[PDB]
Amino acid sequence: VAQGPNGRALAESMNPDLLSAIQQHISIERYASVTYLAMSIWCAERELAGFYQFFDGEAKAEQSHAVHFTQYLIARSQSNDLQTLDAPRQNWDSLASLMATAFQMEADTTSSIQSVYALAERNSDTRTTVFLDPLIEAQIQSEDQFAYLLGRVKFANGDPTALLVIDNELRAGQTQRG
Amino acid sequence: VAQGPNGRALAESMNPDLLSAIQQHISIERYASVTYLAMSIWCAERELAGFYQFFDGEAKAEQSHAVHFTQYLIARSQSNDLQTLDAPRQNWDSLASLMATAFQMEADTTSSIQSVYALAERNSDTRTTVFLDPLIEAQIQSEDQFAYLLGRVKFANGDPTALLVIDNELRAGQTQRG
Amino acid sequence: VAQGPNGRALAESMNPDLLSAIQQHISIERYASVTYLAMSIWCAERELAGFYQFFDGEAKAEQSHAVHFTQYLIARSQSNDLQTLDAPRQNWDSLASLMATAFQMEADTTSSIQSVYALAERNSDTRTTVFLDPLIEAQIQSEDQFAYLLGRVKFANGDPTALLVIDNELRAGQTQRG
Amino acid sequence: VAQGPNGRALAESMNPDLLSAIQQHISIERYASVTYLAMSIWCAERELAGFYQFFDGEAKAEQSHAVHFTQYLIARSQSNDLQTLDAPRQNWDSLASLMATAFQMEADTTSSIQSVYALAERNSDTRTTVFLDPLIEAQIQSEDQFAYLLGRVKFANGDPTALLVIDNELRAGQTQRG
Ligand SMILES: [Cl-]
Ligand SMILES: [Cl-]
Ligand SMILES: [Cl-]
Ligand SMILES: [Cl-]
Ligand code: NA
Ligand code: NA
Ligand code: NA
Ligand code: NA
Ligand code: NA
Ligand code: NA
Ligand code: NA
Ligand code: NA
Repeated sequence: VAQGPNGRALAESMNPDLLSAIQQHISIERYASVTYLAMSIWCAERELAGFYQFFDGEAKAEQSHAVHFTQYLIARSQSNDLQTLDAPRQNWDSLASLMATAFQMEADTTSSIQSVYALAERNSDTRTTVFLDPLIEAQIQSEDQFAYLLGRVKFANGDPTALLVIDNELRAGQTQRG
Repeated sequence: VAQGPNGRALAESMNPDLLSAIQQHISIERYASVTYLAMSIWCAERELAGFYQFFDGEAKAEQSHAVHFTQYLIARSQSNDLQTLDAPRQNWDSLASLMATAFQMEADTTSSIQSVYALAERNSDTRTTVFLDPLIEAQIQSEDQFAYLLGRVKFANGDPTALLVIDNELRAGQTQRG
Repeated sequence: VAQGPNGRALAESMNPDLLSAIQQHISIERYASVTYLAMSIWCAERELAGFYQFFDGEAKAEQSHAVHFTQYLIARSQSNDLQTLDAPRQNWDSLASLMATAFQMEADTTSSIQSVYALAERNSDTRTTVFLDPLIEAQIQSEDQFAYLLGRVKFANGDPTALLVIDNELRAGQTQRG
Repeated sequence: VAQGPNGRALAESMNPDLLSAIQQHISIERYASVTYLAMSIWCAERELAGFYQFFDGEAKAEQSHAVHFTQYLIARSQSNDLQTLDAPRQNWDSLASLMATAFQMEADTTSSIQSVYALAERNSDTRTTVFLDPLIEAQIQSEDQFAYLLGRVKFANGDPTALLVIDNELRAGQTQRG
């Protein structure tokens, strides 16, 4: 029985390029987390309490997603490498602009997973593609959700009354098409 | 065992300037109470039932805060001096104007507590600073709440539909960012 | 009514040096969070499942403490500034060494709060000292807890059997003197 | 409607090399089952009751996994071919040695699934890759579990006291990092 790079018994070696890609993806999700925190703060500063609560929950969820990846590296007997985290964007001219950045961030998170997925396919790492499959499924749902929230905010067309209605929807947990 | 100015056994004498400041602060909170009553009446006159219910509750709460201070003077064996109460402001041109006065009143209530706090610090009255600490904490929460209500009303920008939505939030007890 | 730097109604202006200190302290707690995450990973890599679970919970708690501070700045109508986050330490020669770093991190977190506290005292910001008081209380409890865990691990003197016993204590939630 | 090799209606023909690989994999899991039975006996002979209970359960689980594969061949209208089963290994010099064989067996079971998976990919048999995906996921979890048990036993470094503690963990069902 061989020992893996993190010292645990090694079921199968992992290509170092794939390992680097997973460590980088963990940073992408940690950065999404602090971005959603920044977005929750921006909404709280404008009394958009429902949007604040929504993004506060998204920040915690994104952090949990990042930790899920750290656990996979542990399970594969690979080293983790927690990286420097850039400061998030913190200023937006409107809720519609913020929601566009949020949608883009979710899509970019999926693109990162897709990049890791293609690398695992090139390396015939079926543990990793299997591990990623449900995370891609979750990303489909999150993209659908964030397209819904962005589209609904854009429909409001900057009207405060409509944005207050949507804010209350979010406070109630009405955050998807259902 | 010495007797305090109100006749009870005296644990520690209080500086007369600090006593005067506490008696004056009791008047500040009694005045906030009747101001919130006046604000509840103004809202009821315009069918803003949720704002009316909110300010009716705030008036009762502010009175309770004033009585809490009268109990502290009793506990310190100091005399109370319930003072003449000015008539409140009763006319506003808009809900946004009323909410600005409400926020100012809360901030001014905190400033009064801060004034008493600094006097107790100068007199090394640690009973009084300890007594005031949780009241300052409550003031932080109330300032955050009234900034939320004022900011949300200003976001409405005088639109009746948005103000009706916010009114219903208040009727439901949705009065903070949460 | 004046508007604060984050745009909300302003109850009382805050000294920019104190604001900078609070923003820096938020970074200190975010850094403690990712450090505890790194520590949980190190323990998981060595099958110390109870220590892994403990530090995983501490990472989430420290993040919550950081967000509590962001909410205070919102309440004071001050801007948040979420900063770049350094990479955590990730390598230790022993559990005793890791636990010493953990204790040091908790003590350093308290020192940061103490620094902010003294600045607020110099600026007579009683809202901020009142806000910090319960956080200092929590820090006392955490220092007592981490001295307990470090002391118990040092008592084990590197014996695997004793460290396995302590690991199981932590898995069961037995993490304090009680 | 065509009839498959086992006589049932045939949804889609299967490549004979892939069929042979699945039949061989069923033997691999049946062999893992009797190996875990042998391991449970070895532990019972040394009064390691928790390890005995653990491996007794693993033997039954591995058999269930093998039968799950026989059901898939039935569903694909393919013939099963239950093969001669070699005698398991039955002697180990230590618990650490046994646990290393156990980890190796789990990793080798995954390698067999990976071999079948690559053959299905080469034959564009998407039913089979979909069928195998959750089994690979389970293998990730089992490899993580057996690395945990092996690593914890190695940490004990042959000390009876530590091995008795771990034995009791296993009796209680504490068999993973959690
Ligand atoms: Cl907008
Ligand atoms: Cl208005
Ligand atoms: Cl140690
Ligand atoms: Cl051994
Ligand atoms: Na990387
Ligand atoms: Na795939
Ligand atoms: Na007076
Ligand atoms: Na004090
Ligand atoms: Na700073
Ligand atoms: Na103080
Ligand atoms: Na075969
Ligand atoms: Na596939």
